[PDB]
Amino acid sequence: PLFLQAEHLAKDFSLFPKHSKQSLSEEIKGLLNDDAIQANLKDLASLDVDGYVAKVIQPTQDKGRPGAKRIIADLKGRLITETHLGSFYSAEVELNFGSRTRRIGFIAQERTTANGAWMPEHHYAACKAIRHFAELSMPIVYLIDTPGADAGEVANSQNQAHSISKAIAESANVDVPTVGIVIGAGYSGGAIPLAAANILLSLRDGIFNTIQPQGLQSIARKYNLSWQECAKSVGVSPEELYTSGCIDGIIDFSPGDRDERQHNLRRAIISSIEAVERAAVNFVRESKDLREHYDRSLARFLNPSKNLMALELNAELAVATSPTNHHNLFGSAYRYLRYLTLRSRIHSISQEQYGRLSRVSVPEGDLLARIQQEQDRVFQAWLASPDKLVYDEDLNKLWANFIAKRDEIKENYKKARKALLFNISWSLYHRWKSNAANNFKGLIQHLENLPKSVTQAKWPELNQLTVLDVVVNDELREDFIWQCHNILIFNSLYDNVVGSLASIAKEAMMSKSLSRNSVNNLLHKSIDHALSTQDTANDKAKFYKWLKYFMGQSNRADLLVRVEQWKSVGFPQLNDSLFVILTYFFERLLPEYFDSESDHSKYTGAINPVRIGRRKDFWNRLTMGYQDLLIQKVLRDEKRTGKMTWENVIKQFFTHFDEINGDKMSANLLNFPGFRLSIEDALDKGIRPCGLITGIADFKEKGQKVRVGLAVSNTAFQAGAFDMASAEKFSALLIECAKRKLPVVCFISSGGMQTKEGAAALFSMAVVNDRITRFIRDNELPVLMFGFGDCTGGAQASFVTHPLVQTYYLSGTNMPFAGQMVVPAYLPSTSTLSNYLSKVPGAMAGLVHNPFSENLDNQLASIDPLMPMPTAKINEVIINALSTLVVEAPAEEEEIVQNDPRKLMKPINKVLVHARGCTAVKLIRKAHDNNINVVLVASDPDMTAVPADMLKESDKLVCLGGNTSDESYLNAYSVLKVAEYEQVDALHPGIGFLSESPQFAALCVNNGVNFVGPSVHSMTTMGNKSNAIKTSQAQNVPVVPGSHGILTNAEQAVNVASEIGYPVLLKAVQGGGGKGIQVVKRPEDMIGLFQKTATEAAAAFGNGDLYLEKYVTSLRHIEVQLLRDKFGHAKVLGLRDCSVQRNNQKVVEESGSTMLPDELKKQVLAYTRALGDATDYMGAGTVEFIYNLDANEVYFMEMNTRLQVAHPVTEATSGIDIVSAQFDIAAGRSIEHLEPKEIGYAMEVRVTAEKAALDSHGVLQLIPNPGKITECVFPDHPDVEIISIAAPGKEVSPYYDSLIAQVIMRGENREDVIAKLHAYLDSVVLKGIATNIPLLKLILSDGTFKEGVYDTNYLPRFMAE
Ligand SMILES: Nc1ncnc2c1ncn2[C@@H]1O[C@H](COP(=O)(O)OP(=O)(O)O)[C@@H](O)[C@H]1O
Ligand SMILES: [Mg+2]
Repeated sequence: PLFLQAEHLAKDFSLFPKHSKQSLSEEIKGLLNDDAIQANLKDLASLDVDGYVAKVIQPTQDKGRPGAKRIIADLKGRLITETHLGSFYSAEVELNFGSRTRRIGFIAQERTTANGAWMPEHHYAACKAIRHFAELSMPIVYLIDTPGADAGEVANSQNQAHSISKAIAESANVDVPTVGIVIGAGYSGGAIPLAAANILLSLRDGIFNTIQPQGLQSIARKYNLSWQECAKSVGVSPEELYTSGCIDGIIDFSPGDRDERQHNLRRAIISSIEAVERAAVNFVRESKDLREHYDRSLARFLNPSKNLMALELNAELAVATSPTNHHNLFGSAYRYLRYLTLRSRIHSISQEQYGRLSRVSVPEGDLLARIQQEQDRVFQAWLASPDKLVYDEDLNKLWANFIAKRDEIKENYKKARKALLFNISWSLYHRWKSNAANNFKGLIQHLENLPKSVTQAKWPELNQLTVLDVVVNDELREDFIWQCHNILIFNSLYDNVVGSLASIAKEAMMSKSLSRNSVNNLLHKSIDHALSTQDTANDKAKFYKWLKYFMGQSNRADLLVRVEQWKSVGFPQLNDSLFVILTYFFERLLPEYFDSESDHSKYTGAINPVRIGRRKDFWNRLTMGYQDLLIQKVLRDEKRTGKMTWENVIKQFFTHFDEINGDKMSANLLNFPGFRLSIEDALDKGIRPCGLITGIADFKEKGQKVRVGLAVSNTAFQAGAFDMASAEKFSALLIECAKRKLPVVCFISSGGMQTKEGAAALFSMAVVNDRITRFIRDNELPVLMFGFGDCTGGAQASFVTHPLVQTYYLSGTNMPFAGQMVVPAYLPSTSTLSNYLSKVPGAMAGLVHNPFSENLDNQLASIDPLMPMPTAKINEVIINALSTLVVEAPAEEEEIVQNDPRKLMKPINKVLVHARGCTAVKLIRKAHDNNINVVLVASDPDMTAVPADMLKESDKLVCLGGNTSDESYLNAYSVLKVAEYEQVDALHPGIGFLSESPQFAALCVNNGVNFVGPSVHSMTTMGNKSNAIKTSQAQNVPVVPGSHGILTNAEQAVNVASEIGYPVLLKAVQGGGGKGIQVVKRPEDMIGLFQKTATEAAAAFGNGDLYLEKYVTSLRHIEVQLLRDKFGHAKVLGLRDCSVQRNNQKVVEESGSTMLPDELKKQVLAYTRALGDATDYMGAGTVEFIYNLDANEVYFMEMNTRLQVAHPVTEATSGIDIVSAQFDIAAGRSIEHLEPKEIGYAMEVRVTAEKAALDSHGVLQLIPNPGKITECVFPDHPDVEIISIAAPGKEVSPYYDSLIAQVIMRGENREDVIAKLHAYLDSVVLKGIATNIPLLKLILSDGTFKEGVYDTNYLPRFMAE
C-alpha cells in the first residue's frame, strides 16, 4: 500500500539527512563542489546585510538578465513546439544524450512578460502541459522565476487558488522525470508547482523563498527590523538553501556566462534526467509493492467505478485518457520519488524535542521594554549620525530665509524661524514612519535634557551642518519641542480619522457633503482622543493655533500626499475613493472650516473629488469601499469575540475527538527573531505550536455513531498559519483514514504558509496536496474542505481548493490567494469574501451558514441586500456526505499506533551489535554468555579487529566500508539494512556513535526492529538538557543551579551568571564529552565569552544554544546506575566516582566515594528511583550528579540514556550483570527477582595507547601513540576483569580512540584494590606502542589518592608535579 509506505520511508530518510540515499547531489555533472559552497558560506557570514543583498538579491532583480526563451534557445537543441502565453512559456526541445536525441518538455516562468507573475490561465496551461508531456512520456525541465502568482482582484475573481491547486496536483502526479531549475527568483505559491520536482536545482545567483523579501516588511515592523535583515535571517542564498536541504545542488552557471560555464546547463540537465531514471529503475528492482500500486491504478482504467469516474470528469486531471497514453510502472516511481524528496525537504520536531528557553532573569512585560529600547537604539543612532541640510533644497532655502531674516529689523524673523522647524518636523515624520510617535517623544526628552554647552553651541559650516545641529541650538530648540508636540497630536488626529473613515463615507454617499457639525465634532473628538491617550502638557488651544498655522502653509497638500504615500503601506484595506475623501477632509474641509469660523454661510461641505483627481465611478466605488469597511469591521468583531476556535468548531457538531500527534511543532532551524518567543508563549498557554489540529471524532448521524477524520485549523497559534508540522499531521491523519476507511472532514483557516520557517515551508503545499490527490485516487473516501475565518495564502492556494475535494466556505470567510501582509493594495469583497464568490462557478460546492455568529446573514443583508446568502448547513453537508456512501461494517476500535519497543521485545537468539573496540568485545562476550548469535558491522580497519576475531562460524561479520566513523558506523541506513537483511531479533545500539540519539532509536522502531534500551519518549525527556532539569525539579531532585532553560543572548547570560555568582559555566545543549564547556570569570569577560562559546557550539554541532550552570571548583563526579523493566521495578545497583579525569574523559574510576556521606548517598539512590519511575525508563541508564565538596550537597547534572563504559565496576559490586539484565529487559522479562548488593570495592583504570610529551610551558601531557603492538600479556588473575582489543600483531588505528583495554580490579577494601591494581599494572606488559601506564602507576603510589582526598581537577595538577 504505497500511500502508507511513502510517509514511512520519507520519515526514515528525514531522521538523518546526510547519509540518506535521497542525496543525488553527487550525480549531477556541472554543479559547484562542496568546497566552493563552504567558501561562499564563509563570505556570506563575514559580509553584512548590504553585502548579502548585493551578492544574492540584486542579480535576480536585474532587468538586463536573459529571459526563459533566451536560456532555452542557448541549450542549443532543436525546438519542436513553443507556447508563449503571457508570463507562461512552455516548450519542447530535442537534446543530445550522446547515445541518441530525446524530447524534453519545458514549462518556464518568463521574466520578460509581467516579471514572471502568473495569472489563472497560465496555471491552467501548466495543468494541460503537464498532462500533455505525460501522455507522450516526455521528461520535463521546469524553470522557476516569479515575484509570486498574482494576488490581484482579477486573479481571485477568476479563482486563482483553484488553478494553482490543480497545477500542483498534476505536477505531483505526473508520470515522467521532473527537474526544477531556479533561473531567477522562486517566491511563494507561484514557484511551488514547478519546484515540486524530483530534483530541484538553482543557477549560481538564483533565490528560493517563502515570499518576496519586501513582503517580510510587515513582520519587520512587528519586531522592529528592516525587511533586508529579515531576508538574511531567513537565509535565501542557493548555498543556505542547499545546507537546509531545500535544493539538490547549485549549477555552475548564471544566465549571462559565456566561458566554459554555459556548457554546464545542458550537462546538468542530461545527468539529472539520467540520474532520476537510474534511481527510478533501482526503485522498481527493489519495490515489489510499486507493482501492486500500478496494478490497482490499471484496474481503475479497466473498470472506472462511477463515484471516482464522475470525480475524474469534473476534476479534469492527468489520467489514462487512452490505453496508449496510460503511464508505465516507472511513471508511478517518479510520483513516489517526488513525494520522498518533497517530504524530506520539509522537517518538524516535537514539544519534548524542543529545548525550552530560560524564564530566569526575564522582566515582567519585557516585550514593550525591548521594543522601546530598539526604538531608542535607532533614535540614538540618528543622534550619532544625522543627515546634512545641503541634501534637500526645500530645507536649504528655509535655512537661507531663517539666517537672512534673523539679522533683519521681528515678524519675518518669527515666520522664518517657525517655518524652518515646522518643515524639519514633517521631514522627520516622513522618515520615521510607524515609529515616528515614539521617536518624537524621545526627541522632546533629548531636547529638554541637552547640556547648556550644546544648547548655546553655535552652528557648524553648511557642508558639516546637520538637521540635528540646526535644532539643538537654543534659539531653535524649544520651538522645535513645540513642533514635535503638535506633530504627535496630528499623527493621532490622522490615525483616529482613518479609523473613523466609515462615518465620513456614509454622509458623503447620502448628502454629497460633509456638514459643518460633522467636521467640527470629528475634529473635537479626534483632538480629545489624542490628548486623553497622551498626557502631553500642550493643550487643545495651542494645537488649534498650530492647526491654523499648518492650514496657512502653502505646501500643506504636499505634506498630506507625502504622508499618505507611506501610510498606504500600513492601511492596505482602503480603496482609491476612501484615500481621496480622507485627503479632501484634511486638504479642503479643515481650511473651509477655519474660513467659515467668522461666517458659517461660507461652508458648503461639498466633496468635489475632481479637485484631487478625475476618478471615474467615484460615488459607486465609495459605496463599495464603505460596504467593505463594514465587512472588515464585522469580521474584526468576530475575531475579538473569538467564537471560531478549534474547540468551539468541534463542540458544535462532533463528540469524543481523539487528537493524532498533538505534540508535533515547528523545527525553526533558521531561528527567526521573536518566533522562538512565540513558541514559548504558545507552550506556556498550553497551545499547540502548530497551525493545525488533527484527530478522529464521533458524529451522531440520527443518534448513531459514524467515525470520521477531522482536521481543524489552530487559530490560537499565528492566526492558523500553516506549517511543516501541520503537513506531517495531515499526512498522519490521511493514513489513519486510509487504514480504518474513514471519510475526511476539514475546517481550514490560515493567514498563509509560515514564512518564519524558511523557504522549506513552501513544500508543505505540494506534500499535503499530493496526499489528498493520492487519498481520493487510491482510497476513494470523500475529503470535505470547510474554509472558515480567513482562509488565505498557500493553504487556500493548494489542498482547500483541490479539484477532487468538496470545497465549502462558511458565511463571511475571507478567501483570497494571499492576505493583508503580502497584498500591495485593496481587494474588493466581490473578489475576497466567500458570499460574493458563492455563485461564481468552481469557487465552491456551497456557501454554508456560520453557526457561531448569530445575526451574521442579517448583518450582511443590511450591508448589501443583493449579496448572495448561504443555503446549506455544516450538519446537512456532513449527513448528506455520510448517508450517500456505502456503510461498510466497522472493525473493532484500535488506538493511535505509535513507536513502542515493548511490543517488539521478544526472546533474543541473534542480535546486531552497533559498536567497535572494547565496547564491541564487551557486548560480543555478553552475547556468548546469554547464548545469542552476533551480527557484527565494521569499518575497513575494524574488519580484522579483535571483536571480529572473537566471532564464531555461526556469528556474522558485515563490511560497512571506509576508514572513519562517517564512512561506516554513522551510516544509520546501512546498519538498519543489515538488521532487516539478517532479520535480527534486536539491535544493541552500543556506546558512542549513534547510541544516545533518539532519531536512531526511532529509525529502528519505525521498521519494527527492537531497540535494546529505553523508549524514544524516555530518551528525549532526559536527553534534552532543559527538560531533564525540569523533570528533576518535578521529582524534588536538586539540579546544578543555573538558567534551567536555554539562554537567549549575552545580556541574558550576564544576568543569570550574576545571580549565581562568578565564575560560571557556558555549555552546549547538543554538547557532551566536555566539548564547548567554557568557564567565564567576570561580567567583563562574559560579553565576549558568550559570543565566542556560541560560535564554538555553532561550529561543533550546528546549534549555538548555550545554557548556564554554576561553576563548582571542588567536586566529585558521582554517577548512579539504574536498571528498569517495562513493569516498573527501578533496581538501582549502586554509585561510582569517576573524578580522576583528563579533559572530561574518565581515567581512574571507582565503586564508592571516600568523601561522600552515607545520607547523601541515600538521597541520590532515592532521586534515581524517582526519575526512573517518572519518565517510565527502560534498560540500563546512568544519572550523573555533582557532589559539591565545599557545600556538602548533591546536585543532578544530566543522564546517560544508554550503557556507560564504567559499567563493569558496578557489575562486580552490585552482584548484578548490567548487559544481561538489559538483554532480559529487551526480551520483555521482569527484573523484580534481582537483589543489588555492595560486594567489596572495585576500581577501573582505562588503559590507553598514549605517550608522555611536554606542552609550551613544560607541563607533562599524554597524547596518542598509534602503531603495531608487538607483545601484549595480561596475566590471568581471579579478582581482575580484562576487556581488551590489544594483542600481539594487531594495530591500534589512528582513525579511532587510543582505548586498548579496561582493567577492572576487585577486592575487599579500597587500599587492597589500589595495591592489587598497582601490582597488576607492573605484571601487565605492552610493547610496540606507548601506553598511559607510567602515569597510572604513580597515581596508585600517591599518598593523597591512597587516603582518598582529591577532586575532579586533581589529575592535571598531579601531572604538573
Ligand atoms: N562547574 C562544574 N562542576 C562540575 N563538573 C564540571 C563543571 N564544569 C565542567 N565539569 C565537568 O563536566 C562533568 C559533568 O558531566 P560532563 O563531563 O559534561 O559529561 P559528558 O561530557 O560525559 O556528557 C563534571 O563532572 C566535570 O568533570
Ligand atoms: Mg560526564
